[PDB]
Amino acid sequence: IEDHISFLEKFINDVNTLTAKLLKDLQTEYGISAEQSHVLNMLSIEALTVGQITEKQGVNKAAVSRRVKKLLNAELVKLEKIIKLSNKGKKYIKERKAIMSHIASDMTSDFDSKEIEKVRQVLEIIDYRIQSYTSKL
Amino acid sequence: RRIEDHISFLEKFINDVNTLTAKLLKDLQTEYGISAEQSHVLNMLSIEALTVGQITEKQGVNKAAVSRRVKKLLNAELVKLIIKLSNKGKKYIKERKAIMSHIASDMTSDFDSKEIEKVRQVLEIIDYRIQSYTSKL
Ligand SMILES: CC1(C)S[C@@H]2[C@H](NC(=O)Cc3ccccc3)C(=O)N2[C@H]1C(=O)O
Ligand SMILES: CC1(C)S[C@@H]2[C@H](NC(=O)Cc3ccccc3)C(=O)N2[C@H]1C(=O)O
Ligand SMILES: C[As](C)(=O)[O-]
Repeated sequence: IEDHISFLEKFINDVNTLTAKLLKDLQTEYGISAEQSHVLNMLSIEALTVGQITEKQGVNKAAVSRRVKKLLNAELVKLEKIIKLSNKGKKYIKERKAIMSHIASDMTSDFDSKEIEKVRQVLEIIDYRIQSYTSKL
Repeated sequence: RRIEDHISFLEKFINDVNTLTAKLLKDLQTEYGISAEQSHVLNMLSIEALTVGQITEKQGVNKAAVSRRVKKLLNAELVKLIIKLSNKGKKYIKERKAIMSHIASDMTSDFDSKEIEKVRQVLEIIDYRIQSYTSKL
């Protein structure tokens, strides 16, 4: 009931650890922090204003702008002004998706699609509200 | 790509949760004189008293980093060197649970506890498989 909150934190921590482990080599090849790598994955989902990314990243606006500016200096991201992945940022994300999808489908292979669907619906509602809350104060 | 769609959504969901949390806890962190990342090491330590190496490979980050955050926490007296929490660190974690609890609660008080629980059940196995996978590396 609050232990649900604790569990979600444990789960997130573990996902993050797994990702950090599965993406170790790749992020070195590109010389990118998980911090930087995260924004690309973020932009991989859809384009974004530079002001919009600040809102969907939460921490200091200044921290996020520097990271975006840093991904521009590396030419992994490009302009319109909107911010989108460069052809190079795109190749990185394909390799990232390649790995993540590989293990992800290994881990859910005994799951019937309809079990995952219903679980995904409930999380979407929660993702929705999370975003609305985030939108307000 | 069916699954690949589920990872993207999962990636977006986790980023949204982290963004909310950061916004929700910014003042408490500031009141205790710490940064988000320091507060993170603190929540982990609430899970259990871990040593330096443990917190480094878990979060999956470089050398100086973790140690640096831990030196700052021990100078702020929120930790007790192993590395454990202190009455003041324990107080912070408590204040954080309360905030996260009211918020999680008011964002899920219309759900079926049977609905929340089949969801928790599916995620616990995925956490369990993530965890057993991370052992292999
Ligand atoms: C506003 C920020 C969140 S962003 C600013 C800067 N960010 C960096 O990453 C420092 C840096 C610059 C170039 C290369 C490496 C690191 C730095 O450090 N930063 C933060 C601050 O001082 O409040
Ligand atoms: C790998 C991380 C643990 S670092 C990023 C940020 N870190 C934090 O410490 C935020 C935080 C605030 C309060 C309690 C826990 C974590 C946060 O949230 N984080 C995870 C991420 O998605 O990268
Ligand atoms: C101009 As480009 C880095 O999107 O091929």
